Amino acid sequence: HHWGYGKHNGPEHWHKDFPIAKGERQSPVDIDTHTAKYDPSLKPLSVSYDQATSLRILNNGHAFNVEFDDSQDKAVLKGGPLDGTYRLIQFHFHWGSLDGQGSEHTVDKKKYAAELHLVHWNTKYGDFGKAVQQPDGLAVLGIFLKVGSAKPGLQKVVDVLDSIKTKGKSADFTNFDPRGLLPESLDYWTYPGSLTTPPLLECVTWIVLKEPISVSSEQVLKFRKLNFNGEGEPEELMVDNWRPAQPLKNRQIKASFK
Ligand SMILES: Cc1c(C)c2c(c(C)c1O)CC[C@](C)(COc1ccc(C[C@H]3SC(=O)NC3=O)cc1)O2
Ligand SMILES: [Zn+2]
Repeated sequence: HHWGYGKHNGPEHWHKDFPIAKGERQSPVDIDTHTAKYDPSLKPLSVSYDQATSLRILNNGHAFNVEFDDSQDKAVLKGGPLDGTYRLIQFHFHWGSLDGQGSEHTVDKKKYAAELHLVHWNTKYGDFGKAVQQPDGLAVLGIFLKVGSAKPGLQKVVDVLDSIKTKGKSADFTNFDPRGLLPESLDYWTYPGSLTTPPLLECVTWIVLKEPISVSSEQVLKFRKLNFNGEGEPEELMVDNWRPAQPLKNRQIKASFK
């Protein structure tokens, strides 16, 4: 009986195995656009993905992860609210059963169809496992997806999903360029938070882009054909793999823009 997104093991249950679920800096949150503070001291984000080396795509039973070589400074996030250099290790999505839900963060209580997370770790901690134990260990760049025109840079991801339908399946996934998933603007909100899945560690500086990307209905429909289950288990469609908004508590969301 392990955690997941069902009635019996979903987000409302996670606190029993992971009591920090009720902690002081949990993610995601609702971004109240009118109460976010413009912070003119916030620097532009520096996204350096020109040398990114994708390796593999994995269905881990919760989402699919596109994994990168993080053994060198190849794909790094710097600037914005960050001190030092954060190395890209993986990206994944959260999405809904319907276009009207799927994102983890909300904007004035608006849910997007999906949310992309680009996960980076602070190089001063040496390895991802050490970074997650630190309050400034991770930087996650979150990007909303809305349904409209196709995202050409997403199609290579969509097209490999048939090969990783079930939990524990992986496929080679080299030469994928994550710059093709970015919107035009790097305007962002930022706040201190957590992993949005168990173990829910409070180690993340969240950077959520204001501008969504558009994906086609056909692209997100292919996400919804994935399975939570393993091969030869009863089929459970991988949909609604999002944690709902958690209390903001004693935090202030800062905007990079007016
Ligand atoms: C004891 C121990 C723990 C608890 C440990 C790790 C190691 C090496 C450990 O020895 C590393 C990964 C991990 C198992 C958890 O790391 C994760 C990082 C990110 C995620 C994805 C979350 S965060 C996000 O933006 N959205 C997600 O779904 C899940 C797990 O934590
Ligand atoms: Zn995530």
